[PDB]
This record gives sequence, structure tokens and C-alpha cells, in this order.
Amino acid sequence: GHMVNSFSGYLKLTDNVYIKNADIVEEAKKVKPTVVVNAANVYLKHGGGVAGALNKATNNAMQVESDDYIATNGPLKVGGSCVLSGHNLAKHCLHVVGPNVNKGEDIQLLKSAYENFNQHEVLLAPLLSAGIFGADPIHSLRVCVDTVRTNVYLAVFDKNLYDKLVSSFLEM
Ligand SMILES: Nc1ncnc2c1ncn2[C@@H]1O[C@H](CO)[C@@H](O)[C@H]1O
Repeated sequence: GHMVNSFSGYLKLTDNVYIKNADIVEEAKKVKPTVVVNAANVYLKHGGGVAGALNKATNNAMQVESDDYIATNGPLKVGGSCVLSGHNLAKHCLHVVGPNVNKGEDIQLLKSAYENFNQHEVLLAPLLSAGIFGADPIHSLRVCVDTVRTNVYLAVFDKNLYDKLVSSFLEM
């Protein structure tokens, strides 16, 4: 009934990593997690992917807040994060920058990116550096599982990708 961080329909991969075929925006709206993770760039310019979807669900409040934050502080580091408002989706949004391997950024920074998750007991998150950032999503899930020690609920939008991640994980 009425709780916050109530996750449902996740496959338990390990003691602390869960995965679901779901839209992270729809999950955030239902669950109202303490922390939702944004797949951000260093400029917190929420064009496309997860960032575009989260911002649109806040009616652009996330972009307004992000514009103010970056004008004040300057860009993040690749592999870095910042905690900003979760607006109407969550208590907080953890903006995490994975490497963009399509722009020749170092894949090693994906581990740094996931390390940010360890400062929060429970997160709703997407797979970092997958899609337009061009990392292999199987590799991103492996780095997540090997790096994150806190409770992470992964939302994978694409049915085929979800099925491929689960089959490859539970047969290794
Ligand atoms: N709304 C969404 N919810 C969850 N994952 C998403 C969403 N939109 C894109 N993705 C996936 O997130 C990854 C990049 O952040 C890619 O695998 C991409 O398919």
C-alpha cells in the first residue's frame, strides 16, 4: 500500500543487485525512491535517453535546477556525481556521469561512476554508459555487480536487452 522505496517485480541477481524490464520514469513514479540515478553528462544537459525522460517527467524542473547548479559550480568530472532534488519522482536525484566511449572517454571511469552508488543505501538506477554512451551493457552490468555494495534496483527499458542481460548473467 503506501510505503516509499517499495520495489516490486525485480529479479534478484546477487545479494544487493536487482533488475527489471521497466521504464525508470514509471518505476520512480510508482516507488518514490529515496534516490533515483540519472545517466547524466558532465554538463547535466538532459537531452535524450534516461536524462531526457526524467527531466520531461519533472516538467523541466530538473533542467532548470541543473542549469543553475552547473552555472554556479562548473561541469562535473567524468566518473563523478552530484545529489540534486528528485522533484516529483524521488527524494533525491543522484546525477552520475559514466564515460562516453563513443567520444573516446576511458572505460575505466565506469567503475568510478558506479562507486558513487556506494554512498546511498538504496537506489533506483539505469545501467551506466549503455545506449548512446556506447559501452557494452553486459560489461556495464558486470561492473555494477562487482563495484556496488549497496542495494541497487536496475530498470532496463528494452525487453530484448533485459532478456540478454538475465540469460548471460544467470549462465555465468
Ligand atoms: N526510460 C528508460 N528507463 C530505463 N532505461 C532506459 C530508458 N531509456 C533508455 N534506457 C536505457 O538506458 C541505457 C542508457 O542510460 C540504455 O541501455 C538505454 O536503452
